[PDB]
Amino acid sequence: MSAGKTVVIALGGNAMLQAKEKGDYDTQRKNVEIAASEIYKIHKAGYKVVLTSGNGPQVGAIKLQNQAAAGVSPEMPLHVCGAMSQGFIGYMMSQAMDNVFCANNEPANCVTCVTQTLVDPKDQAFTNPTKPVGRFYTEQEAKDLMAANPGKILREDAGRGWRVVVPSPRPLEIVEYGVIKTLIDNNVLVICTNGGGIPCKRENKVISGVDAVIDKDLATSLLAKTLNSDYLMILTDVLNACINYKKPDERKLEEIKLSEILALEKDGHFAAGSMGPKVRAAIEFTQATGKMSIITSLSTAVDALNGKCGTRIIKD
Amino acid sequence: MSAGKTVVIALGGNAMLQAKEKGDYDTQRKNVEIAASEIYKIHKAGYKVVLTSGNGPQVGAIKLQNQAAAGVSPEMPLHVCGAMSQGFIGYMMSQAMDNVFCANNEPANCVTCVTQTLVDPKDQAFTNPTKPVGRFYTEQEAKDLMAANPGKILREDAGRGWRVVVPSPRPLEIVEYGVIKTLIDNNVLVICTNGGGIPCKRENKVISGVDAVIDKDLATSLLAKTLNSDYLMILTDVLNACINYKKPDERKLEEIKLSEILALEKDGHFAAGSMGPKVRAAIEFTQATGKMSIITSLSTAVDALNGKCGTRIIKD
Repeated sequence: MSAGKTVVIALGGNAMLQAKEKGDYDTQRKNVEIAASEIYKIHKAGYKVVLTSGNGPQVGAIKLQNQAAAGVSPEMPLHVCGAMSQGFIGYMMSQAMDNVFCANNEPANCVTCVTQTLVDPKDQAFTNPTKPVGRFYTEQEAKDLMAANPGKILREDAGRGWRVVVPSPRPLEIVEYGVIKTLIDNNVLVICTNGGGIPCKRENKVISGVDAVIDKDLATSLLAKTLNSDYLMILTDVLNACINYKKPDERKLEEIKLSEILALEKDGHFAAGSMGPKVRAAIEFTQATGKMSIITSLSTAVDALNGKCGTRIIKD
Repeated sequence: MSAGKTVVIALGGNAMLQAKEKGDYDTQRKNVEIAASEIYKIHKAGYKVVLTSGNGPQVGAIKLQNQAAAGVSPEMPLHVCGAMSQGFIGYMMSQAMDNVFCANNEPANCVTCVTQTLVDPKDQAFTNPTKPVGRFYTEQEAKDLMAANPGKILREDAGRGWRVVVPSPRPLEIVEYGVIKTLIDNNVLVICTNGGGIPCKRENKVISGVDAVIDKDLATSLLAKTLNSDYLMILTDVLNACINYKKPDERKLEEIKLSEILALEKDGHFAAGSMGPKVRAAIEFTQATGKMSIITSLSTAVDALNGKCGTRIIKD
């Protein structure tokens, strides 16, 4: 609706996969219906919505299929695989999103937009692959897989297993920003930058895909500020940022000033952890716009917009 | 730009795969860049443009890939491969379009929208698969392939080749129509309906995918009609629509009235070849809207708009 503030919301892996679930279509779709239903409440509450997501498991699978079927069908580059994954994931989200609309007697206007993200060709990440993608292997399967493929390489995800990593450079620009803004201006629920957008580079007037996978969160933060949006939510499965998890003095984070959190991020309280970039993302945005950023669970998304829970970082 | 008439254009395979081309990314990319530079002329000429395409080779490849890797990663249903092919084609296209734009120092605003298309689960298409996707096999390979894979069907196609074949029900409803309009109203070069849109059904107010590949020409006609576009433009490599070619009495359709070409279709003149559904779709547009439809080669697209060539179907 013409009156609403804009919120840029970044769905996580759990919007598609639950802890160690299998990625058949029907599984992922059901979890996407679950998230749509929570997202709809925010739109019903009158906010304008931009929806992003990650694609770790999904892009990983596409790449796996491209390699497995290589002798029988030409194998696509990683960046092409991402494009396909946005097609997959975007379709699920918009279809689920349309279905809840219709269940609530609202006519559907929501689209997924294919999204390219510009990055730096000389990013350190292009000489040192950080980002986990696909499903988990085991050391034997993993430490082997550099047997036929020395160029491929896996890494510790602590207990759950061994995962392919790849360049994860800094998002510099959302190529489609202008069109996304135009859509929200018109009260369209936009789905975009799924998996952080197709990593690309631009030199001498030409854009072309690079093999990589960008950070969802940093990308979303990037978008939210270029959009100068009102809120940024990252939605995890942790209803909450915690200092000192597993501790007598575990302090759960709520509505925090920019001061403490930005300091805690050099008590390095989030360094090693799934929540590192999630914090930086939030800080980066609040820091840049003075607007509130939120980190909370899918379950409590509206609740956190109404100030009832979630970590919400606040301007100083 | 605000005052342009709207032309809805359907790219073919030539946009991506030539004869006897192998479907690696680099090959498709360069082809798409060819189409793009042509398409840009039209935009530059002041038209508002909606670009669509087929996905036959591409969805076919994605399907082949899902079958072949079914033991290494969950196989997706055909409609999901559809979504995936949109991700891929939309990416090549809008990245290509963005590059013509920039080479010409005009800042980009082009997007690709994931598109769903409603169809009837009770269509004859389903009982009887007839739409060719993927690559051509020799007649032997098809024999063998079919033995080895009972469910699968191949048919001779284009005179030279056997191909996997799928349901191709009528398109009834471009789900994201409202948004597509909004974007062109705001002068966005819009790419959507790639491969004819993701085949879905709606029962009890729930949209879900069906396993099929819609005719892109029929789908583009529907969208052009819903949009109340000024022109429907179908692209090919076939110069023109010719009745009896390499047959002394050859009659190559140019400008022509509805009722006239109407009754040739009644007389089975386009009974074979690719042109049957192209004319049918062109007829459907002009019958409903009275606006001109156009069947011509990529190379002569601007030429056609400028009333100087190609098969131009006209209302009586």
